[PDB]
Amino acid sequence: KIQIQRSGHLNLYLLLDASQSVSENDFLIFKESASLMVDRIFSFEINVSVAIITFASEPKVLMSVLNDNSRDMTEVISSLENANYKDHENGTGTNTYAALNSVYLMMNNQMRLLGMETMAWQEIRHAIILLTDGKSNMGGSPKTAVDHIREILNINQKRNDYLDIYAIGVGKLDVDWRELNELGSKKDGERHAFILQDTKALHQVFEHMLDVSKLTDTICGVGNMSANASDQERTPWHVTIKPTCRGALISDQWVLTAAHCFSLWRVNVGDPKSQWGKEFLIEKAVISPGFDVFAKKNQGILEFYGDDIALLKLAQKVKMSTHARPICLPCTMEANLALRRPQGSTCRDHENELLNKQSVPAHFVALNGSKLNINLKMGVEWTSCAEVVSQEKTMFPNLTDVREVVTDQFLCSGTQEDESPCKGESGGAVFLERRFRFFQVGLVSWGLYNPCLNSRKRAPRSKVPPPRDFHINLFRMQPWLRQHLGDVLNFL
Ligand SMILES: *[C@@H]1O[C@H](CO)[C@@H](O[C@@H]2O[C@H](CO)[C@@H](O)[C@H](O)[C@H]2NC(C)=O)[C@H](O[C@@H]2O[C@H](CO)[C@@H](O)[C@H](O)[C@H]2NC(C)=O)[C@H]1NC(C)=O
Ligand SMILES: *[C@@H]1O[C@H](CO)[C@@H](O[C@@H]2O[C@H](CO)[C@@H](O[C@@H]3O[C@H](CO)[C@@H](O)[C@H](O)[C@H]3NC(C)=O)[C@H](O)[C@H]2NC(C)=O)[C@H](O)[C@H]1NC(C)=O
Ligand SMILES: *[C@@H]1O[C@H](CO)[C@@H](O)[C@H](O)[C@H]1NC(C)=O
Ligand SMILES: *[C@@H]1O[C@H](CO)[C@@H](O)[C@H](O)[C@H]1NC(C)=O
Repeated sequence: KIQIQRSGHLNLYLLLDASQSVSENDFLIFKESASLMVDRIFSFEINVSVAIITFASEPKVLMSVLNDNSRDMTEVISSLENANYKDHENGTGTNTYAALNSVYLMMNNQMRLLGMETMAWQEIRHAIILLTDGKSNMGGSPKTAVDHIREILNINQKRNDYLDIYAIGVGKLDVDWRELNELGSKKDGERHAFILQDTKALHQVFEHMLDVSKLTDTICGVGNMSANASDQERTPWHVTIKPTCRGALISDQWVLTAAHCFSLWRVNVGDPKSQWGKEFLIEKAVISPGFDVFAKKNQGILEFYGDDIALLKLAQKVKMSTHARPICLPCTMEANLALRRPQGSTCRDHENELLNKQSVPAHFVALNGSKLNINLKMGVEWTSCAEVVSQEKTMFPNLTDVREVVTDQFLCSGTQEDESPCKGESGGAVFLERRFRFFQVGLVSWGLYNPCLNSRKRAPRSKVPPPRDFHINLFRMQPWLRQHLGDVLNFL
């Protein structure tokens, strides 16, 4: 596997077959796949260098781990996007040996400049990925280059982890499966050779080529994008609150949730040992003191969710893992770096960054742990989304203005095909995904139809009022968030 961890350095070598057996179209699906792996590899904030080599009769180095810019993702993506298939128009053979001996020489060059004795050289782990139909036809057996590489890297039983070779045939084209399989590493328990139909199938496979198990620092908003990973792996900030409500780990001790959900309190966090999770006690609970559901009741608004926000300090720290991680909060320095945004960004800038469109795809997690889909409505579409509460005359018998219930404190979704949260889904993250990282923009507070009242009913199209969903917007809650968390999290 390609290991995602804080110790050491990762050199990733991306080898793109531009031989005569591949069209400029095959070649573009290689570039598209390599691009994705780069963006995914740069999502974890680890020390990584990317080499980019296209190859046919001979190898062409577009980017080298010896160059500083190989640690810079913009330089990498651009070195990659300036790859022309036609640069190999004069030697269209498939010389796999020479492509790998190209990586061998880069490694020899690097060891030379660093010194084979230094930790600079020796802590580097190396992953080669060839994107090819695998039909070598010149240059000799690539095994000669793989063995030179195993030798310079002093790969022994104790150093198996320092080298992975992948051979991946991605797209329409006819693939030699024996060449691929003979290319990739031979490690017990894992595959290094794949035949995949598009870049979407690469996305999923790439998730399982990564080993993130020893990534246990507090990095926020990191998750599993595999359809085959568990629900918790996909959303590890997600916690269960038994006062049922949901919540989100925002740190290694603190959990964000809804006030309306509230010694006997339990919080179930993710745990890699069990789908069952792990139970924690609360040490301290901070409930916004503006929250009071019946505050407008005597005046005809029978439930009011203004300031529906609460924080839980767990009684012990969570150990971070594939199953327990904070989500990123906007307006923190950590969110800033995950978004790759300029350093002096403001909270207004994060809001613009994350919620710029009039309809923003977002998610909340189901009772069963499934990730469900919503579209957050912004600007003039926020008004129309929110308007429908005038249909709801039992809860809101005396509503003069929409804003007496749906204030500026709420996000709005639940229109058209959106899912709608259920009652026990309250307090959980309303989140989104951007550059493979996860940001909490709101928390489930209330709405007009409860689908669960595993199984969700869809409202009848004739039901009044229609489903509609209102989430406490975290960009509206910064004073209170800062007041309780200024020493817990690093606010812009
Ligand atoms: C129906 O809702 C409206 C809108 O909030 C209420 O009237 C508002 O009340 C506030 C004071 O609480 C006042 O400053 C506003 O001018 C007024 N808005 C408008 C546009 O009318 C109603 O509140 C009740 O009605 C009278 C008439 O305003 C108030 O004097 C009174 O405080 C209040 N009634 C009581 C004793 O609760 C509200 N109607 C009902 C039946 O609650
Ligand atoms: C998305 O989730 C996948 C499903 O969990 C992850 O793939 C899992 O990765 C684990 C760590 O690499 C493997 O763990 C085991 O750990 C030991 C280490 O010493 C190995 O030897 C074991 O052989 C290995 N497991 C066993 C007992 O077979 C999991 O096997 C592996 N599972 C699958 C289905 O591939 C992905 O890493 C994850 N992706 C991301 C990006 O987080
Ligand atoms: C291939 O050969 C011709 C003739 O020598 C040359 O003009 C052309 O630019 C070459 N193409 C590449 C990619 O070098
Ligand atoms: C969880 O619920 C979703 C949405 O209702 C559903 O489609 C999914 O299959 C459910 N999962 C299980 C475990 O059946």
